[PDB]
Amino acid sequence: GEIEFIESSKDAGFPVINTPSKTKLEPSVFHQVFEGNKEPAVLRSGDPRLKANFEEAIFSKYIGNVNTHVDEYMLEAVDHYAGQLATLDISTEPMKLEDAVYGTEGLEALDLTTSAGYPYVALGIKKRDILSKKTKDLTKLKECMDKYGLNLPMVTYVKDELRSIEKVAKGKSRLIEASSLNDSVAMRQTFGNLYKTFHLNPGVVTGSAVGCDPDLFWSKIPVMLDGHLIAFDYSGYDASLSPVWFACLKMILEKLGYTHKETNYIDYLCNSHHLYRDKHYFVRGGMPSGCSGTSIFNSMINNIIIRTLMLKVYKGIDLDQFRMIAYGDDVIASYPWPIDASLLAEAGKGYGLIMTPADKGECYNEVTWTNVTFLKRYFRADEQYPFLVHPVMPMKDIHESIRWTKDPKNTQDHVRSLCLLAWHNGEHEYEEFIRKIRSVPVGRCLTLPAFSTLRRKWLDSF
Repeated sequence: GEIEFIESSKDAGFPVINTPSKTKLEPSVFHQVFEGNKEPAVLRSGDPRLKANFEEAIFSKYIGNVNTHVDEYMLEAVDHYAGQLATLDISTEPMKLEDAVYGTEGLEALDLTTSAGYPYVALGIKKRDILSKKTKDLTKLKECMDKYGLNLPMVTYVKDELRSIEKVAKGKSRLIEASSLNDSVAMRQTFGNLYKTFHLNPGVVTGSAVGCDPDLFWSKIPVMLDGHLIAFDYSGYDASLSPVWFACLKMILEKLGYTHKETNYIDYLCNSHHLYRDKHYFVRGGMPSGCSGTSIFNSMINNIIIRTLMLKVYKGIDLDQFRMIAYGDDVIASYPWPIDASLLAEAGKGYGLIMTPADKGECYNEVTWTNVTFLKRYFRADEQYPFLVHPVMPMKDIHESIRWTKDPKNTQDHVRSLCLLAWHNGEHEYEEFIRKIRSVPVGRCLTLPAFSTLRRKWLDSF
């Protein structure tokens, strides 16, 4: 991805987008009880913790585009992956608008809490001023989409989240894009049925984990990932994507039945027009993280990429024996015979991708079911029910989350969430987590589930 042009918003008639000054993140009552190193991401240029230039840092993800045509390998990769998705029978028919907006099986209702994008953010208009959960009104919505139309710019926000010391100091805060409400609704109409099918079929046919429930899905991953494990990471996956990968995505959508006119919103995604605070800029390439189904589209492109890179390094590879599940940039995959992921990494560098060993590893050593992670969680079979696989979130990451809060009014929901992750670490680890929670008075006012209850409901859930 590449920023082709950047100007002051006022030169184009755009108002300044007023965007959060300080973080909503505050130390929680558990800040002193648990150990932790993460702090809220930098959101302001003057942050005293910055040891780098903030604006330069947040845009350094746009490392550029490799300008190439869709080559041999990409075509065979698009064909093979397409044929997998052919078996799902994804309807290319528009989703009817009340489904797309107010919810349906496989596609949650449009989030009424997030930004409405441009121009609503500039007019003081919130989503709850256009949409009502209880009335399911489409009257105002239709009026707005007719009024302001489509391909509106995107509002860029800095993501308010906990980050490491390294990333706070390098100012490498993450950027998410708010699509206009018009374009979110139009995109969920066009690809609603695709999002529904993917959400309802996580695994090795979709090559996608978007929407999965790890309490359930993780016992199925070892059954699907048959051979030797492949696993690695990206740096700045979303903004490293070159336009050629969107051409591949457009090709895969057309093989699925989408017309050229329906794939035009892949061009709205690839060549985007953004509003960040007082600046305004165009980007050629890169996935605008935060737009509609960017996670699904990232996952689809990642199926194209890995397949492409296998074809180019291992001529004679048999993609029919290849399995992979992707969540955006996060990949877990398998093949019957060993594969050198460092070779795949070098090849990806030729396509403008930054691939590293899995989990900040020093080298691309052998990935095992002991050390592999997915969605930051480890894999640990139950000792009593071996075919049952615990998703194990490390207690370090739970410790980091519990020390902060964006609203202490949700202390009960937040801590109970962490419990549902923490118990998979085992009963001794769990009761220590509970013990230290109850060493603060709030901890004793909370309804925390018991270990036996968690494990029972888990075993029963199957």
